[PDB]
Amino acid sequence: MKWGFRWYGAAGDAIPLKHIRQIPGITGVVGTLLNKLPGDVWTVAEIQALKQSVEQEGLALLGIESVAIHDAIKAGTDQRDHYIDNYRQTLRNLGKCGISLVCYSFKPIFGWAKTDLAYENEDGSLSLLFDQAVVENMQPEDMYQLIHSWEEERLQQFQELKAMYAGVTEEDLVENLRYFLERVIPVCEEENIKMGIHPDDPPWEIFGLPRITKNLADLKRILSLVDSPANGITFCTGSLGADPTNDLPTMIREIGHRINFVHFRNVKYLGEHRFEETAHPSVAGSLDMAELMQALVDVGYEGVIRPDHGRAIWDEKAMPGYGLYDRAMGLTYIQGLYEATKAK
Amino acid sequence: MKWGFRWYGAAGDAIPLKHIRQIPGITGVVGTLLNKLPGDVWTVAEIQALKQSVEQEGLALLGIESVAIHDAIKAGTDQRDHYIDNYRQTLRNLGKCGISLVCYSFKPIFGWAKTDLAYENEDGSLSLLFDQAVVENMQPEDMYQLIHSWEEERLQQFQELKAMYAGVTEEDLVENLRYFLERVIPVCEEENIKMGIHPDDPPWEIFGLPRITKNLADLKRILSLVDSPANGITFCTGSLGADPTNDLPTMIREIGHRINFVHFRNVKYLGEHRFEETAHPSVAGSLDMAELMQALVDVGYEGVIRPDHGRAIWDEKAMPGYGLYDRAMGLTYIQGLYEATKAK
Repeated sequence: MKWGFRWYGAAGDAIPLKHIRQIPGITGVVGTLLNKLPGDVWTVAEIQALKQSVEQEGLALLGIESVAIHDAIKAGTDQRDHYIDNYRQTLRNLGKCGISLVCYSFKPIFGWAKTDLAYENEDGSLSLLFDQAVVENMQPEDMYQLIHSWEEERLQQFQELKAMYAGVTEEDLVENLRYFLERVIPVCEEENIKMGIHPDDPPWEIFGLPRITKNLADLKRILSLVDSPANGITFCTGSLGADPTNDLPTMIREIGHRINFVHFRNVKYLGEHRFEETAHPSVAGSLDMAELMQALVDVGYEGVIRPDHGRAIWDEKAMPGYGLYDRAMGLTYIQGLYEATKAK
Repeated sequence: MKWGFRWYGAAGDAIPLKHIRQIPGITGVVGTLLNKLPGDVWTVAEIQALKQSVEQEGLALLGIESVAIHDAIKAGTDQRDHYIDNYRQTLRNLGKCGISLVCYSFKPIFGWAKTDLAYENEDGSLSLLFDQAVVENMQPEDMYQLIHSWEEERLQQFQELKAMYAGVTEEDLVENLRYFLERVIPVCEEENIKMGIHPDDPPWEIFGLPRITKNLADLKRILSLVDSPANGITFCTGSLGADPTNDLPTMIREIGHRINFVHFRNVKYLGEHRFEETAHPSVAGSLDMAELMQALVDVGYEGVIRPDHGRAIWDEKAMPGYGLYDRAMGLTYIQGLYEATKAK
């Protein structure tokens, strides 16, 4: 079990690396060149740089996340062939630098959605909240404006993608992910890398925009596109946990053999279709974590795992779910779960 | 299981209470009026004040620690009768304010000993270290000077104590605690309070000075003095852990029914009789925390529990062990072990 911890590298991440390496148990981190944009090619030079700054503080670079999934490959445009080629190229670069894990997501226009991104709790901490009620009475562009902070120089940025993905049905997207996998997975194996796709949060349709990975249904389907251990899935218990109809345990046991990454974060049901992020321990939220930790051992999972967004606590300037405190605190609780559970 | 956390109240403790209450899982804290000196009487006014400042931040006052164990009661002087009376008096005050737990220690001259109180680790964190080799080549007074930071005044101060306990032996000291225990235990049962004697650290003799509360053999002798639940023993797995001869888990199963308080701390051996403090998780120490938590469940211990000393991390100014960080990082770890353990 490689205890990981997301890090934005020596840039923007106000979290020094000499501090993360002081977390008890950490085995490494999961980085991502925030410079490059969707579609760019990651040069061995940049990858080597990142990996180095990490190993300097005696931390291993467990895998890179935020990857370049250009809208072309997703929508199904024609330029996708050039981007799927620039993607397989970086894939060769990552393998050349030893990287073996890549996390990615096939989401349409919104990489993430949240109505209230500063919800205060009883303990006086801030959290990200998503209320379906608010998503209804709000225009699709407003969400864009929100997750990208009057910005008119970005208005067309959204109005274009909308007109682009317009017409792309659910099954169409699955097919575009097929084309993508069929041309990136093969090289993954050559370079010896496992790709892990990030589920949708929330795990349900919003703004009539079709999303595939949101339940054991699609998950199973994702694995079918290309039957290969390289075509795996990261497990963000939180993201999927947001939908109470999603039996997290069974799932892990159902498709655990294909989990290459895992975001062990807890969520709280502050209402019907509305919910929030909270502390890792079960008492804090609505997800029985112990049970979840038991299900991972069952599938014999021993890969990289990292706590996900938590809360903005202890008077930190950082936006909730991006600071060191609650995340690091979360990283020790799960090891406590693991240890004991594994002690059987 | 009441998840506790030591707090020095709104004084000296640079750790705001609104921050501790943000630790996931905390159910309360364990305070102590740092104002009063050995032998003083705690007035309901002061106790009520403390309890209040705690409940203000929605935290419960699980119990008070640092208590007034005047050298008179310990050495066996004559003024002990007046102090054992001022002690039973505060005991009445604590009961009047709802307090039900009191931690105390029957140590001679040194309340704690450490040779290097700024030991740097690989991860770049500071820790408290105790090397028996250094304790040998150093004068008894030097330790005093050390744990009380060259004053000629302190010299006499120590020189006095030395003469005060000159001639006192283990069994000699056992009676002094007996005496005291026979006049404090009955008051505890009436006020509805439980006590927990603290084990020495290191759990062995230093500078010739006698010490009882060190190994299992004596631990039983403590309970023996006055067979009653109020006569309990605060299990500090860290101290008892320094001596590899102490079968931590076994003694928990033996005198476990009488444990009224527990400090889940971990120690990392670094030589013969030289150890240091480290992160709570087994991977960063030498004690099997998973196994220890287990033993606590077998006995059915669901009382107050708090992580103890940790390390100086993240460039925290606080002295290693007294900070907020590494201590919370553990309070969520031990919770994992428990949840994971009870999970069957």
